[PDB]
Amino acid sequence: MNIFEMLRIDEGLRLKIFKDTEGYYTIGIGHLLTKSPSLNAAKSELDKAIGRNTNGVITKDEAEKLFNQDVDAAVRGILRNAKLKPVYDSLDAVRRAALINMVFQMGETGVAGFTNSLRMLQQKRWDEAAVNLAKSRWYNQTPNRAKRVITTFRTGTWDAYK
Repeated sequence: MNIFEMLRIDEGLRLKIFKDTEGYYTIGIGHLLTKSPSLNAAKSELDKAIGRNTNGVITKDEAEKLFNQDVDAAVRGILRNAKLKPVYDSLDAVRRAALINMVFQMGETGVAGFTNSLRMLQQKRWDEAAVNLAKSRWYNQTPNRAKRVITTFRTGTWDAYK
């Protein structure tokens, strides 16, 4: 198991524009296009992202390309954030992936806001961090995915993804 396989499990793959769990236009492996209600706006973002006139449909190879960029962007976001980087540096590789997963889903600024959870992770109080993380809109709106990510922080294993 690795962060790419983990996020493939959590995000799935669809090659046509659809709406994500929040109602936002999305494509590929959880690539958010826009928060705009306008499908036309979403299609324009897609065309810009891919570099061709797509009319809402991409190939698997194109999906995987956006995905590579998005995972890269999540790590880059963590390493450039003064709140996330110390926590990331303090973690083992498995828990690092859990943090990348959260940032992929909610963005750098969102995760950076989890001030008390981040401190517990930094302190390596895994059960306590896990309890704190579940007290969130994140957990309530996507509880099965949040449970997998939280279990990964709690245990430092891939048990929730096997």
